[PDB]
Amino acid sequence: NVTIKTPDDIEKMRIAGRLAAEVLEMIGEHIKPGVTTEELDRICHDYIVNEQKAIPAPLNYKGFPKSICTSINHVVCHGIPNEKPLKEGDILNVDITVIKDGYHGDTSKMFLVGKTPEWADRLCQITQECMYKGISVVRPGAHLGDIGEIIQKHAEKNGFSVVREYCGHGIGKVFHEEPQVLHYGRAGTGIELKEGMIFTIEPMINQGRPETRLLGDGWTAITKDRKLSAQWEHTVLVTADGYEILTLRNDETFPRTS
Amino acid sequence: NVTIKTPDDIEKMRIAGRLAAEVLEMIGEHIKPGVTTEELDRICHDYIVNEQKAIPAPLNYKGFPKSICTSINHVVCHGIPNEKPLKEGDILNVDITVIKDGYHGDTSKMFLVGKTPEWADRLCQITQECMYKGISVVRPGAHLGDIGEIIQKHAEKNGFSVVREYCGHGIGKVFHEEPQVLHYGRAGTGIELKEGMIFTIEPMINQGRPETRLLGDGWTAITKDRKLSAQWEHTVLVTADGYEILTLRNDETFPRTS
Amino acid sequence: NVTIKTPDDIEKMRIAGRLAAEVLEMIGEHIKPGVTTEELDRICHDYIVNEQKAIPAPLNYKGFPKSICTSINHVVCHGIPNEKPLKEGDILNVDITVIKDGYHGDTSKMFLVGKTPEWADRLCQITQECMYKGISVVRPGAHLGDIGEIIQKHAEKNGFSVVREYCGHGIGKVFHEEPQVLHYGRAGTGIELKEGMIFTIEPMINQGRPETRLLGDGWTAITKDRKLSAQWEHTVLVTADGYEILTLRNDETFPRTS
Amino acid sequence: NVTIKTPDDIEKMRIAGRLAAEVLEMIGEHIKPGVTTEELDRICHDYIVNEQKAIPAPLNYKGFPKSICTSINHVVCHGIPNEKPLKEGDILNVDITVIKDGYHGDTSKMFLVGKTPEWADRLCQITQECMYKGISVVRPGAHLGDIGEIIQKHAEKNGFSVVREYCGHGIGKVFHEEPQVLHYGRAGTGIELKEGMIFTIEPMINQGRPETRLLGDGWTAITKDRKLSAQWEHTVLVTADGYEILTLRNDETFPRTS
Ligand SMILES: [Mn+2]
Ligand SMILES: [Mn+2]
Ligand SMILES: [Mn+2]
Ligand SMILES: [Mn+2]
Ligand SMILES: [Mn+2]
Ligand SMILES: [Mn+2]
Ligand SMILES: [Mn+2]
Ligand SMILES: [Mn+2]
Ligand SMILES: [Mn+2]
Ligand SMILES: [Mn+2]
Ligand SMILES: [Mn+2]
Ligand SMILES: [Mn+2]
Ligand SMILES: [Mn+2]
Ligand SMILES: [Mn+2]
Repeated sequence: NVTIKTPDDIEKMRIAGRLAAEVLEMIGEHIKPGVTTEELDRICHDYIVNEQKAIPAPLNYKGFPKSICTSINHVVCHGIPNEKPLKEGDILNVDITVIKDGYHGDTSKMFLVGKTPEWADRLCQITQECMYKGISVVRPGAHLGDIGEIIQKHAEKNGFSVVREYCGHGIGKVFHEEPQVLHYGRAGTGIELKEGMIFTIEPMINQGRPETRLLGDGWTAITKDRKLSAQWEHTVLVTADGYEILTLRNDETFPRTS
Repeated sequence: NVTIKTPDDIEKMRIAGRLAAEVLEMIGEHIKPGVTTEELDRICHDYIVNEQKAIPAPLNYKGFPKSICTSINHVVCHGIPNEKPLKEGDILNVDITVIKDGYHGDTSKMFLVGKTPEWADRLCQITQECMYKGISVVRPGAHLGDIGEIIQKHAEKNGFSVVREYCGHGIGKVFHEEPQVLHYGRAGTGIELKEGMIFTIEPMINQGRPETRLLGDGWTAITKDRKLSAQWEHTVLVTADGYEILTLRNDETFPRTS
Repeated sequence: NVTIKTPDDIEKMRIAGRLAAEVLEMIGEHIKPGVTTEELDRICHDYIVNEQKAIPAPLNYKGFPKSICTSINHVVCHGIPNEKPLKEGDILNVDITVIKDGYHGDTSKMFLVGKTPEWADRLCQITQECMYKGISVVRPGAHLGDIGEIIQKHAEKNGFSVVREYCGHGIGKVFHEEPQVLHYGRAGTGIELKEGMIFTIEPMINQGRPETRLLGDGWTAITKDRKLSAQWEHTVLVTADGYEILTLRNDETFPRTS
Repeated sequence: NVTIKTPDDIEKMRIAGRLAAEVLEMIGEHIKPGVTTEELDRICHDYIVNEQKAIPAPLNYKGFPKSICTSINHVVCHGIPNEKPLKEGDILNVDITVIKDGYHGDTSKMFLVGKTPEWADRLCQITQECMYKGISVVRPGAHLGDIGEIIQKHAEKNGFSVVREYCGHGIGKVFHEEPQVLHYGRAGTGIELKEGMIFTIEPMINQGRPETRLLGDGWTAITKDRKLSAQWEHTVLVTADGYEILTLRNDETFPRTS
């Protein structure tokens, strides 16, 4: 079973989505060479807890030890904030999930630290475009495989591959619910969407091969071939006749709704 | 098979669309109780031929006897201008198509004649929204049934029904061409939209039931239940990033392109 | 693969279906206690061949020796018209298929012969209802298992069983093509329905248990428990919108389309 | 406008009328269950051509492919003789027109094939009575309407209906001339009868509703409700005193003249 949110649920999911988005709008100005990922963690934690009157969902979730994930360069996802400083040339994913009165909002973005290689800007830009294209096919009657196909085409046309062993997910009063949202596949397949469903689209897109590999800490996934990997995430509501992005930021120019 | 207009074709279509739009903006000022529909036909005729240096496409088209269509209240489409005066409380569709140097521009709008009942107003408002929604899903890679579903869902959800046996149409150097644009249907179905296609979105939406009957004159369609019917129409080009409304008027707030 | 009928095909399937419906409307007036099924076969054959200028598809089809099927009481399907007279109390299915210019129309109905017992009437009523419900979910993007599921649940919730080893079928210029249309199963399974597909929905529903067995003659299927079995069949087109019952009789009050 | 026949025309119309009568007197012997309408056709053709030295007027007349019309049961008129055997219980109309030296005689009667139901014998009788009453109001100064009214009043008192789409006709050296003789209407309407006019009275009376439909062959008209229809016809001269029935048979008791 996949849950269908009620209009009061939906109203609380917007509040949580907007706060998650705000963490990312806030954090931007602290992102520069020499800031450590655990300093970023601490800043986002304090903001969420003290200013938004909310809770960071990753903290202690299945043992995860921090409030945010910070994934740099060849790391695909789930990087643990630590004492390493950011370096000129790094690309950085900051993945935020906020819980507000029980409702979750989940989003992430890429940051380019200083002078980055040019393959890297474009990897980040195309990955963001993939997410947006997945979002744009969302409507009642669409199938989950439409999201995957349109993401996969756009990645592969640009010489990149789609990560297969991590995916998006339903979200609500629970952080991870059904369905699993694959970022590759075949249009018209998988389950059919319905108004009131909420789920994330969070493609991870690699510069080389798609395979990944888990590090010692059991969290941090990296690209097997050690090339770069980028991710962007939004929380998406299926509306009556399209989509609403619950986690849209004010820097973004993509439409909040269809 | 569906033509693909060239850059020069498109510019000529842009000119024809603007001209068709200007007929509607011009005629608005002559619409009031007491004026006859044949008088409005005359005024549109002379504006088209003598001022625009264009041709009224409907005139003698498969025997049609006038230069415009004028549909009042329960008449669904293709009403024939005549000696009957417009009455306080009527709703009037004026449907225009202009040929300029061989290129067609097709558009219609509703006019409220003097003081109108609120159920009439609501009909005209929902039909316009249906049309705008239909236009908003237009981009390369959309399908035709996306237009049909969004229109039908919006109408039916608000208590109205969609006319089934009349539809929009490809348009260019010919008045009526492939494809048929159904105002009902299921998204993802039908042909796939490509840049440079041009067709009309022209939903006819009824107050009660969808059924129509053709009167003796072989032209004038009415609602079978004799309840009200409204229509709005625009000529639409698929662009690289979405849509351009070639028949947009000055009095509209809905945007020209994506 | 499943054939998609062109619009011309469809117009010809509409003709064939009206003709098949008309046989059923005609033959109703000859059904009463005392008349043999042979005589009804003869009357149906004559009407089809001499008045409709059409052909009865069952005649000689895989050896079948008559023009219509006549299935009485515990007979589930494919009964052979014979010299036995109908008796008061009987329920009778007449299953017609007409070929008009190569195109097929397939439909059946239950007749109550004279005074029938109440449980026989209830069986016939629930079978018709099941057929209508099966038809009601037909539209583009539906799945074949949706038809099955809704028939099965209505039958079973009302105390009856669904016959499993006979099913509906694609039909057009051939009598029996893909897909197989099972009258039991699960929503969302099976092939997706598309505009232009045509197939029968013809559930056989039993008073008691679902199992059948085939008599010596190679054709006549009966209930294993010798209780009553009913069937109703229509030919159904998938339209842009939903469904169109090509075999609708003017005695029916269920809507021709959705 | 209508022609007046000369005394000499008249004497040649008597000859043709008598010969048409004699075809009907001859053919009764051969009417029994199992004989085909085409054999009756063939027998009539040969008698007319070889024994009467005349011509069967229906042959190749506007494409009609036989020498006589044979209408059975729910066939209203213009049945084409074919391979189908007459069946006991059938009512048959045999309609004859003989051309003798350029002059036409046109008449038909009902036959009962073997044992026949009571309702049917009665339709045939009442229809005969309607014709005779129709004949009985014929004199100079009578109006055509008189003929229609009195046939219609008798039909309707008996629960039967008059066919409106076919009618009697002037007849002479041409098969069909002015006027149209309607078998329904209001007394004192229509043109005024004058001595020397010759026309047919040929009422088709249906057991149920009046409406007809045409079978695919473009000739064979049946009752739309499929109920019985009967017809009888004579060719009638207007005289000094009243009427003369040119096609009276020797088995008939009604007076030849007024
Ligand atoms: Mn996340
Ligand atoms: Mn997530
Ligand atoms: Mn990375
Ligand atoms: Mn109207
Ligand atoms: Mn128009
Ligand atoms: Mn496509
Ligand atoms: Mn148009
Ligand atoms: Mn069948
Ligand atoms: Mn599906
Ligand atoms: Mn069948
Ligand atoms: Mn049975
Ligand atoms: Mn008859
Ligand atoms: Mn005749
Ligand atoms: Mn005649």
